[PDB]
Amino acid sequence: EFVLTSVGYAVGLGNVWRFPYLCYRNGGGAFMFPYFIMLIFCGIPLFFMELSFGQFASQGCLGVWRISPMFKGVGYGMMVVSTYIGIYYNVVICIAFYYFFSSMTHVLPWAYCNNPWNTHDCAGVLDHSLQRTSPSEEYWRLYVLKLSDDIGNFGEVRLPLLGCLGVSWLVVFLCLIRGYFTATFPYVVLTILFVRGVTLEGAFDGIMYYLTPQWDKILEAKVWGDAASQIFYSLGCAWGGLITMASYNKFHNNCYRDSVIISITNCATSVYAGFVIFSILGFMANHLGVDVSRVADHGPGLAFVAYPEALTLLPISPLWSLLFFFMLILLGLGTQFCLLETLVTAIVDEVGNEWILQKKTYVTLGVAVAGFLLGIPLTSQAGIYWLLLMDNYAASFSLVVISCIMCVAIMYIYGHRNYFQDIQMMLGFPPPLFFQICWRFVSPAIIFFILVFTVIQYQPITYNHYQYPGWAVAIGFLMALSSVLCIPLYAMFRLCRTDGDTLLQRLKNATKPSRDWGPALLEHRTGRYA
Ligand SMILES: C[C@@H](Oc1ccc(S(C)(=O)=O)cc1C(=O)N1C[C@@H]2C[C@]2(c2cc(C(F)(F)F)on2)C1)C(F)(F)F
Ligand SMILES: CC(C)CCC[C@@H](C)[C@H]1CC[C@H]2[C@@H]3CC=C4C[C@@H](O)CC[C@]4(C)[C@H]3CC[C@]12C
Ligand SMILES: CC(C)CCC[C@@H](C)[C@H]1CC[C@H]2[C@@H]3CC=C4C[C@@H](O)CC[C@]4(C)[C@H]3CC[C@]12C
Ligand SMILES: CC(C)CCC[C@@H](C)[C@H]1CC[C@H]2[C@@H]3CC=C4C[C@@H](O)CC[C@]4(C)[C@H]3CC[C@]12C
Ligand SMILES: [Cl-]
Ligand code: NA
Ligand code: NA
Repeated sequence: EFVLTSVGYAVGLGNVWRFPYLCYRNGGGAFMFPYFIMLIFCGIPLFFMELSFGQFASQGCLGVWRISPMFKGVGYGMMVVSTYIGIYYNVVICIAFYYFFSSMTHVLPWAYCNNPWNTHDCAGVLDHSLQRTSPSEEYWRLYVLKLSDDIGNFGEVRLPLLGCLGVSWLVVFLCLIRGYFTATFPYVVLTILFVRGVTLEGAFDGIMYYLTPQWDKILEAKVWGDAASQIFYSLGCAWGGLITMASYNKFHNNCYRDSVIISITNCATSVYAGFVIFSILGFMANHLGVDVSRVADHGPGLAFVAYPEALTLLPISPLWSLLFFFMLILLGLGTQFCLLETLVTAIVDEVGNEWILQKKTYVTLGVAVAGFLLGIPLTSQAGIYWLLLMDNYAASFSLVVISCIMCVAIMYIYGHRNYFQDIQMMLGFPPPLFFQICWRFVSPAIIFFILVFTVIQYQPITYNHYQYPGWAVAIGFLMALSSVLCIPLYAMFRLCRTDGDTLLQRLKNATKPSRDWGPALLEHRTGRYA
């Protein structure tokens, strides 16, 4: 609450790197209305539910499911999703390392078109064919990446990217064993890049495209599904680490205010970063003689094309570039540290024995080595196709499905009356009537309708937006299904060893709360728990 809401909880790579390119891909102004609609009704209530559920019983992601032991497969589905994110999230950081190390010059290498790697259609604003190209993304596409023409063309492994990835993983690991620039500063740099960028010629045309709604695309379930993914990704829902660090709070803590403040601050930061990004696109379209809708590419590297071009127009550009990329590195490292600490704690707690928890260093070393080896294919000539595949399939809508299943399990299996009496124990008042309504009828129905209309409107041979081959779509579907299949598969395991009779009483004996469910203190087990 105005202390940690700005040093973190709102600022990260999910606000300055993912939201701009998702918004640009999905239309720009046609993405804003579903974004706000699904923020108000479909993820402010769920953030509060997750925080209260974590804080009530002081348990992590696994072990909080004593409310209904049969549904423990929801906890394992968040570790599978977090494992996918933890692999490719540290490849975005190693790209920031590459730009940070390449800014230690007297002229920025992406400022002119006289470099040996530039084509004949380069066009800059400092110092023929069709569709003239800015110098900023030729550096990203022909020098940094050396992109190939297909996902099946592996090519050669890029040595500088591999070195930066190794450095990033070593830095992350060295802090797990032993252990300004947060709040204010991430906003000062953004304000500097925003004041310089609304004065340019053509910036207004990129702002109107960013805000003007398009009413012909509100009947598509794809846009609504993509808007739901970003809300849950940035807020941290269904990651698993939100419950773990909510369990350290005091019993009589006001998590309602914290949830509201954090949600609003995160939304404001995302929108402000979008304002910063979309002003540059208008200027690029103006001086390149193209339209704003087609000036750039709908890939995950929009932030590495627009941001370095803005820094080139500022006085003493290298000094600003160094600070910007150092800030990006720190922002990524904080989230990576949080995620890996949560994952290691969850792993050690489940396996816990006498040998384990005394060798926690070796588990941390094994996790870091395993995660470094899986990122090697993402540093080759076809590494951006794999990064886009794991960002659109592995963790896009599985988070929404898992959160919806958790909400349905808490309200309709445990009971809404019991949970409403539980919240009143922590706070002094019952939950607001708006939150009670947007917990039993609104959010589940909205998510259900989006999911149902996604598969009915499917099979157009068009929702495959990047023209991936046949096997890539199958691999993506396997990645997306490996996290939501942990929910029915664990239930089958639990139901095959629960003492009982034919499957009418075994269902009832497995969904009952455990004997040790409730507040985790003797002085707070008052009422229905004494
Ligand atoms: C829950 C995940 O956290 C984040 C998820 C996304 C972003 S993003 C897309 O905006 O870059 C930032 C954080 C993040 O770093 N957070 C730090 C701290 C866990 C988080 C948090 C903790 C709480 C609290 F209020 F419960 F304390 O509120 N937010 C969010 C995880 F912990 F697993 F990493
Ligand atoms: C041990 C876990 C935690 C992380 C692993 C860190 C190791 C594997 C890292 C640390 C620094 C890294 C090296 C740093 C620099 C280079 C130079 C580059 O031209 C080839 C890759 C290479 C040689 C990296 C390969 C892997 C490396 C040795
Ligand atoms: C088994 C029950 C409990 C859950 C339902 C699983 C199915 C129906 C859901 C869960 C996650 C969903 C997928 C998540 C992400 C994407 C990426 C998008 O580009 C195409 C649709 C696709 C592939 C979704 C289609 C349907 C999906 C596979
Ligand atoms: C596959 C993913 C999306 C999970 C699907 C579960 C959700 C979306 C479904 C399955 C069971 C359904 C609920 C079953 C019972 C009720 C009670 C009724 O008074 C209001 C509707 C409501 C609340 C339904 C709404 C949608 C629902 C919650
Ligand atoms: Cl966001
Ligand atoms: Na957050
Ligand atoms: Na952060």
